[PDB]
Amino acid sequence: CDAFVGTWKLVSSENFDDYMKEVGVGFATRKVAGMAKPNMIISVNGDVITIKSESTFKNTEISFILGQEFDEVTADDRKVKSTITLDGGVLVHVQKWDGKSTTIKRKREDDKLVVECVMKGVTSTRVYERA
Repeated sequence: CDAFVGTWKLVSSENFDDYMKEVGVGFATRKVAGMAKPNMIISVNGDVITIKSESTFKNTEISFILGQEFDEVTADDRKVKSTITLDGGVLVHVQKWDGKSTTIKRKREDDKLVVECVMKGVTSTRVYERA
């Protein structure tokens, strides 16, 4: 994951409120979470990948091994079971909770890190650049 490593800052978002609604995030959380302009900090140490999000809303940190399920408490306070794989150069993060599922894909595109969040038919695109 060398081309993902580093510190990234959110520079644009599209359809994130709609994604959050599809996920089931409530009003107040959507409004405060939607304002945030997080940094995402990605590091690797052996087989362990760490993705931290720092924002004025809700700091988060996950550490994981590719293909190995883990517990995650998301920023909106879902308790999910997550599995992250690297498929064709794209980090693919599946979250399962309450019989539901959402997939977050992270990919490098030019000098950007593009984050696509999909819940059913709804996609949000979040673009990060190096901090």
